[PDB]
Amino acid sequence: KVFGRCELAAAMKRHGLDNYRGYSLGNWVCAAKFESNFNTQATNRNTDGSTDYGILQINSRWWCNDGRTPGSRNLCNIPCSALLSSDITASVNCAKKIVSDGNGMNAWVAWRNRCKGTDVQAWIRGCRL
Ligand code: NA
Repeated sequence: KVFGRCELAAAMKRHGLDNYRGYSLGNWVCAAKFESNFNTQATNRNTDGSTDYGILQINSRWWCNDGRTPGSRNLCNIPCSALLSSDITASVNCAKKIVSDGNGMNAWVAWRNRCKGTDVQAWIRGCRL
Protein backbone atom coordinates (compact mmCIF):
# COMPACT_ATOMS: atom_id res chain seq x y z
CA LYS A 1 0.00 0.00 0.00
CA VAL A 2 1.25 3.39 -1.11
CA PHE A 3 -0.11 6.40 0.70
CA GLY A 4 -1.25 9.50 -1.05
CA ARG A 5 0.77 12.42 0.22
CA CYS A 6 -1.99 14.23 2.11
CA GLU A 7 -3.46 11.01 3.48
CA LEU A 8 -0.07 10.23 4.96
CA ALA A 9 0.35 13.78 6.22
CA ALA A 10 -2.98 13.58 8.01
CA ALA A 11 -2.12 10.20 9.50
CA MET A 12 1.27 11.47 10.69
CA LYS A 13 -0.33 14.56 12.23
CA ARG A 14 -2.94 12.45 14.00
CA HIS A 15 -0.02 10.42 15.41
CA GLY A 16 1.69 13.50 16.86
CA LEU A 17 4.48 14.18 14.37
CA ASP A 18 3.71 17.80 13.47
CA ASN A 19 6.52 19.68 15.23
CA TYR A 20 7.71 16.61 17.15
CA ARG A 21 11.09 17.50 18.70
CA GLY A 22 11.32 20.51 16.46
CA TYR A 23 10.49 18.72 13.20
CA SER A 24 7.46 20.18 11.47
CA LEU A 25 5.13 17.78 9.64
CA GLY A 26 6.72 18.49 6.30
CA ASN A 27 10.00 16.98 7.44
CA TRP A 28 8.33 13.62 8.06
CA VAL A 29 6.35 13.61 4.80
CA CYS A 30 9.51 14.60 2.88
CA ALA A 31 11.48 11.87 4.63
CA ALA A 32 8.84 9.29 3.68
CA LYS A 33 8.73 10.56 0.10
CA PHE A 34 12.45 10.09 -0.45
CA GLU A 35 12.99 7.05 1.77
CA SER A 36 10.18 4.92 0.35
CA ASN A 37 8.06 6.98 -2.13
CA PHE A 38 5.26 6.51 0.43
CA ASN A 39 5.34 2.74 0.07
CA THR A 40 4.52 0.97 3.31
CA GLN A 41 5.97 -2.28 1.89
CA ALA A 42 9.33 -0.87 0.79
CA THR A 43 12.27 -3.00 1.88
CA ASN A 44 16.01 -2.51 1.23
CA ARG A 45 18.11 -5.53 2.30
CA ASN A 46 21.75 -4.61 2.97
CA THR A 47 25.11 -6.38 2.75
CA ASP A 48 25.86 -5.64 6.41
CA GLY A 49 23.04 -8.07 7.29
CA SER A 50 20.50 -5.32 8.05
CA THR A 51 17.35 -4.29 6.20
CA ASP A 52 15.55 -0.94 5.95
CA TYR A 53 11.77 -1.31 6.41
CA GLY A 54 8.58 0.49 5.56
CA ILE A 55 7.53 4.03 4.83
CA LEU A 56 10.47 5.54 6.77
CA GLN A 57 13.04 2.85 5.89
CA ILE A 58 13.97 2.18 9.51
CA ASN A 59 17.07 0.00 9.79
CA SER A 60 17.13 -3.30 11.59
CA ARG A 61 20.72 -3.13 12.90
CA TRP A 62 19.52 -0.87 15.71
CA TRP A 63 15.77 -0.36 15.72
CA CYS A 64 13.65 -3.46 15.05
CA ASN A 65 14.00 -7.22 15.23
CA ASP A 66 13.82 -9.32 12.05
CA GLY A 67 15.48 -12.39 13.54
CA ARG A 68 18.66 -12.19 11.43
CA THR A 69 20.45 -8.84 11.75
CA PRO A 70 23.89 -8.91 13.42
CA GLY A 71 23.78 -7.75 16.99
CA SER A 72 20.03 -8.52 17.30
CA ARG A 73 19.44 -4.97 18.52
CA ASN A 74 15.84 -3.71 18.82
CA LEU A 75 15.71 -0.25 20.36
CA CYS A 76 12.08 0.36 19.27
CA ASN A 77 11.05 -2.99 20.79
CA ILE A 78 9.09 -4.10 17.74
CA PRO A 79 9.27 -6.79 15.07
CA CYS A 80 10.34 -5.27 11.81
CA SER A 81 7.10 -6.75 10.39
CA ALA A 82 5.21 -4.00 12.25
CA LEU A 83 7.00 -1.43 10.07
CA LEU A 84 5.47 -2.95 6.91
CA SER A 85 1.81 -2.36 7.74
CA SER A 86 -0.61 0.18 6.20
CA ASP A 87 -1.02 0.86 9.91
CA ILE A 88 1.72 3.43 10.56
CA THR A 89 1.55 3.06 14.36
CA ALA A 90 4.86 1.32 14.71
CA SER A 91 6.71 3.42 12.12
CA VAL A 92 5.65 6.59 13.93
CA ASN A 93 6.34 5.34 17.46
CA CYS A 94 9.74 4.08 16.42
CA ALA A 95 10.61 7.24 14.52
CA LYS A 96 9.94 9.21 17.70
CA LYS A 97 12.42 7.01 19.59
CA ILE A 98 15.03 7.33 16.88
CA VAL A 99 14.84 11.12 16.97
CA SER A 100 15.10 11.07 20.76
CA ASP A 101 17.90 8.47 20.94
CA GLY A 102 20.16 10.25 18.53
CA ASN A 103 21.11 13.25 16.44
CA GLY A 104 17.58 13.89 15.32
CA MET A 105 16.40 13.22 11.81
CA ASN A 106 20.02 12.76 10.68
CA ALA A 107 19.22 9.08 11.28
CA TRP A 108 17.45 9.14 7.88
CA VAL A 109 19.92 9.43 5.02
CA ALA A 110 17.20 10.62 2.62
CA TRP A 111 16.09 13.30 5.06
CA ARG A 112 19.68 14.51 5.56
CA ASN A 113 20.51 14.51 1.90
CA ARG A 114 17.15 15.65 0.40
CA CYS A 115 14.94 17.40 2.93
CA LYS A 116 17.28 19.21 5.31
CA GLY A 117 17.52 22.95 4.56
CA THR A 118 14.62 22.89 2.22
CA ASP A 119 11.21 24.44 2.60
CA VAL A 120 9.79 21.17 3.81
CA GLN A 121 6.32 22.61 4.47
CA ALA A 122 5.87 22.55 0.67
CA TRP A 123 5.06 18.83 1.14
CA ILE A 124 1.97 19.54 3.25
CA ARG A 125 0.65 23.06 2.48
CA GLY A 126 -1.85 21.85 -0.08
CA CYS A 127 -3.35 19.42 2.41
CA ARG A 128 -4.45 22.29 4.64
CA LEU A 129 -4.21 20.31 7.85
NA1 NA B 1 17.69 -5.68 14.88
